[PDB]
Amino acid sequence: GSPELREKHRALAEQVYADGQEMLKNTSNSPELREKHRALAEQVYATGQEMLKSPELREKHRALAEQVYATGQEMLKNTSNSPELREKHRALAEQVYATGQEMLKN
Ligand code: MH0
Ligand code: MH0
Repeated sequence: GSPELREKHRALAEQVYADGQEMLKNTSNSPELREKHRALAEQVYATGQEMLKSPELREKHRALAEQVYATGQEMLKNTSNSPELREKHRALAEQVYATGQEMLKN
């Protein structure tokens, strides 16, 4: 319905992915790297929601995104996030990327 919105969502999601990768390498990350990830993620969530304003694929994406976001908020309370936590995060995050891309096919 909005191509510009779709692409904005896309570009932001790519930046979320790049930062998370960077962070995945490092054993502790500056509060500045962490916060860019988080603020980027908030804009992905917001643009996606704006897009709602296959239905079953959208529903699965949205549900998945929600769980990744909530997972991430737990991680914000931690100075240090174990690779155990970081694994559940990446796993789930991969599913969000996949389903959103599966939508591109159309
Ligand atoms: C429920 C609203 C919603 C939320 C929340 C949401 C959250 C997220 N998304 Fe994402 N996403 C939403 C709705 C969409 C739609 C509707 C589409 C397909 C747009 C279209 O016009 O076909 C989409 N997302 C598409 C995508 C695509 C593919 C875009 C492309 O290559 O053109 C990616 C990578 C993506 N998402 C990632 C993410 C990530 C990461 C999050 C984590 C916050
Ligand atoms: C596998 C790479 C990777 C990807 C992709 C990724 C994608 C996403 N993320 Fe997110 N994320 C990744 C790796 C991390 C790490 C490693 C950390 C913890 C940083 C640290 O130093 O403890 C993290 N993400 C941390 C977070 C945090 C908390 C920020 C903080 O602790 O300061 C949030 C809110 C978050 N994520 C959300 C999201 C969302 C939403 C997506 C989109 C699905």
